[PDB]
Amino acid sequence: STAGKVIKCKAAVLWEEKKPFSIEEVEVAPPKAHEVRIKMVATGICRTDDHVVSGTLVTPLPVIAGHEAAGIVESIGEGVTTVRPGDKVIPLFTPQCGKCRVCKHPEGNFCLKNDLSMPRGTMQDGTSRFTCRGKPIHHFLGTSTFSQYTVVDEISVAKIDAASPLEKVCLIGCGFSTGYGSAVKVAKVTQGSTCAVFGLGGVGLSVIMGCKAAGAARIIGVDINKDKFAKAKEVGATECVNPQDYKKPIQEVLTEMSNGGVDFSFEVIGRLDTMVTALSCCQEAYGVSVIVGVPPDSQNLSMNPMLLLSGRTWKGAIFGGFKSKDSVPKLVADFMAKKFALDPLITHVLPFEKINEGFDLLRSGESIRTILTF
Amino acid sequence: STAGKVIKCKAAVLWEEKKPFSIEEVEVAPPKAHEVRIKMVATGICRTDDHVVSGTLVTPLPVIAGHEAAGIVESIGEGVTTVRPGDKVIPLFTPQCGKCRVCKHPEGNFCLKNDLSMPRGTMQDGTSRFTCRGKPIHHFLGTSTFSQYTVVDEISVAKIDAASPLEKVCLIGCGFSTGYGSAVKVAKVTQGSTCAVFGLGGVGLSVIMGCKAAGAARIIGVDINKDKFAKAKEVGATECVNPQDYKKPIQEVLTEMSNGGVDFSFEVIGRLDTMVTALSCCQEAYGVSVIVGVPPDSQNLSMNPMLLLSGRTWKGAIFGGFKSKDSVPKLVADFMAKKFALDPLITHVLPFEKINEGFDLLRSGESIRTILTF
Ligand SMILES: NC(=O)c1ccc[n+]([C@@H]2O[C@H](COP(=O)([O-])OP(=O)([O-])OC[C@H]3O[C@@H](n4cnc5c(N)[nH+]cnc54)[C@H](O)[C@@H]3O)[C@@H](O)[C@H]2O)c1
Ligand SMILES: NC(=O)c1ccc[n+]([C@@H]2O[C@H](COP(=O)([O-])OP(=O)([O-])OC[C@H]3O[C@@H](n4cnc5c(N)[nH+]cnc54)[C@H](O)[C@@H]3O)[C@@H](O)[C@H]2O)c1
Ligand SMILES: [Zn+2]
Ligand SMILES: [Zn+2]
Ligand SMILES: [Zn+2]
Ligand SMILES: [Zn+2]
Repeated sequence: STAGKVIKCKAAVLWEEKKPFSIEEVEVAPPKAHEVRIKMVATGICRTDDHVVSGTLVTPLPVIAGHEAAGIVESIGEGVTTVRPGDKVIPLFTPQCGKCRVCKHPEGNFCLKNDLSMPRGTMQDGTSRFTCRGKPIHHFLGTSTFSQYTVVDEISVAKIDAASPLEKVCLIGCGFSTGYGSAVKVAKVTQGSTCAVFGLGGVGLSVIMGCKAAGAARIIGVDINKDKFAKAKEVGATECVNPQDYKKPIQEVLTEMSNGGVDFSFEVIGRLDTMVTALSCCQEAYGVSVIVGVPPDSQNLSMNPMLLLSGRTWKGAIFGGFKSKDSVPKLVADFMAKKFALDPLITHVLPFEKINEGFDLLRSGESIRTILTF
Repeated sequence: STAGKVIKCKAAVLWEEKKPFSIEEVEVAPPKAHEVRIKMVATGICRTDDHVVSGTLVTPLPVIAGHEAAGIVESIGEGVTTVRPGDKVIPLFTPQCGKCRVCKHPEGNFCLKNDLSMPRGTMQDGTSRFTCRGKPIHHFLGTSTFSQYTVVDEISVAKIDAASPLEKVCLIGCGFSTGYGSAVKVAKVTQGSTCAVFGLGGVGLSVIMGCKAAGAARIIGVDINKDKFAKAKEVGATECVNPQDYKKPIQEVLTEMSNGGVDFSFEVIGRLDTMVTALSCCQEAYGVSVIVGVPPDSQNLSMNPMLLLSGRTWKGAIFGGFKSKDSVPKLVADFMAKKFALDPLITHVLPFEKINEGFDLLRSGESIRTILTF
């Protein structure tokens, strides 16, 4: 009975940077051609959502953020062929249009239809499906999952297993897949290798999971918050180091510990300095460093290109290098077959109405992932 | 006989930066254990040798430079097993000790015994075999080929085909192998791809050769000296562009030409700005950029890490990624079997006594490789 009609529902609207979200009524338009309207079931709080609040990641405001989620299709627009009403789905913050040069490339995943490189905060057609207080509200990464209902382009949604536990598999929509893929797909961690992981939040823990799945012999976790170390060891870290404990720069410490540099390093924080440190700590001739963290808007790092000339490889990726629509359903199926665990990432559960408390938990350092239930 | 005796011979000594080489008599000590004394036959002038002169590459002075060469073994020290008097050899400016973690790694070539990272200007034992006017003279990269005779460590020499033309295959000691391997081994250029090569000197031409051998469909040469374009097209460039001809930055031009960025780019100059440009012009999701040029001493570049986060790979390499002692004899065998050409790189052939004139031809833009013959 809601098909083709505007839905009034609650969402978490961000009117201004550095302010709490406002939980209030919004109007959600019905889906246009090749659009899908989704009743959200669960959404995670990723640090990237906090970057919108802090102005680390610039996107137009006011906005409905959220990009790590799962829900159930309420209705489909004309021409949709890949999902149906009642299907469980994960919104894809990295689309997979299937048609652009990146989607056609065997190793590309950062589809040209993304809204991350130069955010406009719209649907693919350049418009918004959201109104609040009579004012248009921006989308975020084509997903806008901090709402009881959202509308996404068909290229930004994947159908998943009907028996999936949505309160767990929402993490496949960002943090798990990103970290795990950064290890297994992007870095291609090898059996017996030594890895260093900078940042032990939900994404860095997922990197550790992937490095352990790939057979690394040593996985060194690096965080300035020693409270993060116990869970990092639970999921595979062999040792953890806090840069604040040492007189020398941590790249020197890690080089010493690894008898000349690590095989694979990962920056999973979002700081320019730790991007350079993570590069430096990998072995100069054959090391690989992967940037995963989101940098502060418009800022440049400084580095000595001799770090690369000796043989290092430096790369980054979005969403763990996974082609999103192909990969998300497979990841869910693998989760259902117990090929990896998600519970270690989930430290807190809250109702959606307590979103601000969920952000407080992230900012205090206490949580990994809080899962919000609608 | 000269074996076991000091040899007095002619060499080109660099007494201070930014001055001509001094062509004069030096004394060359006999080889100690695990050392090899070589009568030089031909040596190329590589831009890296000019970097010593210009202070772009810091190494202890006074020095006998030269690292791209070929000669004939005059004598061997105790314990040498890999070459014998009379053998044709190429000195290896990147050693292959066979024992270090890099040598044992399948993809590493920048052996830890190298003298490039932290140049000492000596033999492996920390001493010099050269004196001039009563003063000790430094080695360069364990090779020092601007001399009628040199002494190298065994790990810094490879035996090559006895029928090799040394006046050509000396280029396998640096510029050919570096450029060719940077394409075929480090970048792993693919069939049908689009490449951009920044800098069309001897090394950049060799990159083009490798890109063509790997089956690239398009190879765009980039140089500010349009006189370099004809030879670049002869060896495989499909297009050449001069940044000075355009109102827009050349990364934008190249991105437009390639309908969204190139598959592979190469920086083969040694400038910070062109390293960043070359990275930027590769496709943001799956492009690869390789730094080959030697940067100016102690200078850092500035870049936006979103260039990497989207999916680019940035790497550099010494000597085309080739394990030097394994690879050099095979490259020479391949040359003998007509698998690649060296003549396109050779624009001038001068007696050794004309070393300064050879450097002037490089600096003026007029040469690719000058081969000096002893
Ligand atoms: N590339 C992608 O597709 C992608 C996906 C998801 C998240 N991200 C980014 O990845 C980063 C991590 O996200 P998350 O795991 O949700 O965040 P998080 O939970 O905030 O974890 C970051 C961790 O970094 C630690 N940290 C902060 N500063 C330092 C320091 N100087 N040295 C060492 N550790 C430090 C911090 O204590 C925390 O445990 C953020 O920048 C996200 O925006 C990127
Ligand atoms: N990585 C290695 O193992 C390795 C080996 C050999 C050479 N090198 C370095 O590679 C670089 C090239 O050596 P080479 O081919 O002998 O030098 P080269 O013959 O001087 O060629 C350099 C080319 O760059 C061109 N150039 C200069 N400035 C610009 C600019 N702003 N934009 C575009 N083109 C420009 C110039 O006109 C010339 O044709 C040097 O920095 C060497 O030191 C590195
Ligand atoms: Zn696409
Ligand atoms: Zn995220
Ligand atoms: Zn070695
Ligand atoms: Zn050279």
